[PDB]
Amino acid sequence: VTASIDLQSVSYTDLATQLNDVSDFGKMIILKDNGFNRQVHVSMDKRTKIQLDNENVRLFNGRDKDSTNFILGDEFAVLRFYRNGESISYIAYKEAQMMNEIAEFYAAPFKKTRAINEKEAFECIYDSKYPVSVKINVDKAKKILNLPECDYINDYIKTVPSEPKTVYVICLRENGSTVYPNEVSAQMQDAANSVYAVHGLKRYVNLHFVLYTTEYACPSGNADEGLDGFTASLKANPKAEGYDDQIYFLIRWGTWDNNILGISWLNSYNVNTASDFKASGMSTTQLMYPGVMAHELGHILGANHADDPKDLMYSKYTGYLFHLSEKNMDIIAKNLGWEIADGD
Amino acid sequence: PVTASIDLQSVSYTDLATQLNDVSDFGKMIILKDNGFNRQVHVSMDKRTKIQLDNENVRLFNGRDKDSTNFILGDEFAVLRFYRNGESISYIAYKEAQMMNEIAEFYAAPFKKTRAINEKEAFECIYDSRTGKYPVSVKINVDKAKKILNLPECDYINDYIKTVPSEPKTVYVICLRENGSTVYPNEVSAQMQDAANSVYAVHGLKRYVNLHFVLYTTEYACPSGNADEGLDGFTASLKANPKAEGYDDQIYFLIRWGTWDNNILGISWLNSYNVNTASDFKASGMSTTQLMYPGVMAHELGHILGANHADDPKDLMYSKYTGYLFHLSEKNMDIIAKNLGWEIADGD
Ligand SMILES: COc1cc(=O)n(C)c2c(OC[C@@H](O)C(C)(C)O)cccc12
Ligand SMILES: COc1cc(=O)n(C)c2c(OC[C@@H](O)C(C)(C)O)cccc12
Ligand code: PRO
Ligand code: PRO
Ligand SMILES: [Cl-]
Ligand SMILES: [Cl-]
Ligand SMILES: [Cl-]
Ligand SMILES: [Zn+2]
Ligand SMILES: [Zn+2]
Repeated sequence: VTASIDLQSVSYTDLATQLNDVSDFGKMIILKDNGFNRQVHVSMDKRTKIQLDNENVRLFNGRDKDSTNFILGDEFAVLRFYRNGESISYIAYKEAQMMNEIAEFYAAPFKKTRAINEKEAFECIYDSKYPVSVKINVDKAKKILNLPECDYINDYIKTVPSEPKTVYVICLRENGSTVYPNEVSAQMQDAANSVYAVHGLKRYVNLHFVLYTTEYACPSGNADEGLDGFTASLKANPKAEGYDDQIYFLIRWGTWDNNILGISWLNSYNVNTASDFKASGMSTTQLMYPGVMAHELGHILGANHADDPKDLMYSKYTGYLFHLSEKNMDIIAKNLGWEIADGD
Repeated sequence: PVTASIDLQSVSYTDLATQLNDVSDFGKMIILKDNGFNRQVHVSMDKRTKIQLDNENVRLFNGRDKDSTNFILGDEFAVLRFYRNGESISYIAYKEAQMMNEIAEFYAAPFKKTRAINEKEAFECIYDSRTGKYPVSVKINVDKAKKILNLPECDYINDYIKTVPSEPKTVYVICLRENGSTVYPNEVSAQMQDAANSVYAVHGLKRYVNLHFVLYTTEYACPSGNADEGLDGFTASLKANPKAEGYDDQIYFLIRWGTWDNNILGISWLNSYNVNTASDFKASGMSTTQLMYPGVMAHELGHILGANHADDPKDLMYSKYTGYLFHLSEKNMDIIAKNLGWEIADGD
């Protein structure tokens, strides 16, 4: 009997038991949903490392055709897959108090209004009572909640190895900000996978995300002023001494003035010349805006805004998570040590 | 390029986690330093063994054979254990201040009655270099600690009851915290690591098996202090447990902190696990997990895999408890490896 996950009752223990059994060779897992099943071949993601306040977070992938990824920490697990182009997440926290808190947090925006189609956008999942997970379709949720259109308008400021190079992405929880591990990890996973999908870049780089708290807080709602202050705080921080050549993000749950989702120094990271904390940006981590860190990481690696409305780098926020621009893909890969003669 | 280092005069959980979390597929050089001590170790992730303790993921790390160094890393704790001049030294660091304080008090308590003059070489609370008030880790030299403490002689006398693949076979080692028992994650994981490494060191057995340890609580408690009666009841509790249905072919340990009557450290069903015939929860045993008796789970796992008591006093399978963690008996090594699918023609 093939291993399975029942999406009508999926808990943290269910996801952890299955994902912890994934060996080097991968594992078939059936996702079961109202009598319809999806067989996914799950593998450990060996390219990316993540710590959130030193808590280890592991990533898992399906095959490209499976359009499925997982996240696993000691405290939470995530299953994220697509249906009719929409992003559906199952988020399960291990501790009952935290699972109850998370369920209330995600349910609260929907309680203000009373949608007739609320369950397809948001649903508390119970064991076959307190919730064991939540199901959120962020595309459907954004249509019900009628959120202000947060975009990427002026979200940037201008200024073959045998072993991939490790590049740390040092994320710093802004002073006074509260972020949720499932949300931060999802941004990190989408950011890393947007890079590996380009020109076989896992041969050149392995991204290592870490999360700490910083004393820095943006002095205003302005993203440009905030990024200026953030990069200045890194240069003056004794804790960052010796790491001026890594990538940095100031993260928060919310957004900046003019519904700016994030901002970064354009074309500020190159594997040979990285220095002076230039490769820095800021990003929201809220669930309803997947791919913001990926978009900002794209700018740091040199990607400009793209003309295809399905591109991660489109000037408007779309929810698409991959680079489609060949010009951007070449710029990003060249900044990470790739050359055309190396192929994909 | 400055080699990474661990300062054993101030080593904390954060120190060990940041170093071990930086270990890639290719390994990492780390210098262990202390007053009058240095060791350059090439650290690698242990990809053979998986561990969850109540679903908390625990990762193992190895040095080269000549480094005599291993590490354990969980979200809540980290361990560095190395051998120096024939003695086993562990640095145990818990992330949370409350738990680190509790752990430091727990390890210090046996020494507070026997106030030895040479206490620091056996046990020491380690503090941070800039502040320290509360300990960031504890150093325990088990061999020196056993000479200071008047511990009763705990042994293995009658601790056994006589009842190449391309991908290694996964074998779960399902450990169950006995009802009413309190165990510490650094202690349980050290027993698991030593047990797994005693198997892989024999006939290149990582080609045949990858051990996956899990820890849960059981409602079972031994009805008395008798290890034989305890093991009988434990194997019976597995056969009657609905949670274990479908897993009768895995390996099981009932674990506790303490020992059984007659200072018995553990017990197991001899020659009860074979990769082709494993069934009926036969591959089961019991093991202490206390820090001062490293290798008990390894010794009991040896018996489950068919190893008999060996005559070399340096063998893991010697009938007396020694603290040695490897099989030396060629007869035992062949029995264990054959029970895991190995054949002489396969080589090492
Ligand atoms: C507020 O900034 C930081 C806060 C903080 O706590 N730390 C530790 C920082 C930091 O350390 C990462 C470092 O240990 C590596 C990359 C080796 O894993 C580097 C840069 C910044 C910080
Ligand atoms: C008290 O015994 C048990 C308690 C308990 O909670 N569980 C889950 C047990 C169990 O499951 C292991 C299982 O999830 C696998 C091997 C897939 O990882 C097997 C055998 C026993 C137990
Ligand atoms: O995953 C589990 O088993 C529990 C159920 C609710 C909260 N977490
Ligand atoms: O459903 C849709 O159209 C959007 C586009 C990308 C993510 N989902
Ligand atoms: Cl929300
Ligand atoms: Cl800071
Ligand atoms: Cl039970
Ligand atoms: Zn942009
Ligand atoms: Zn024995």
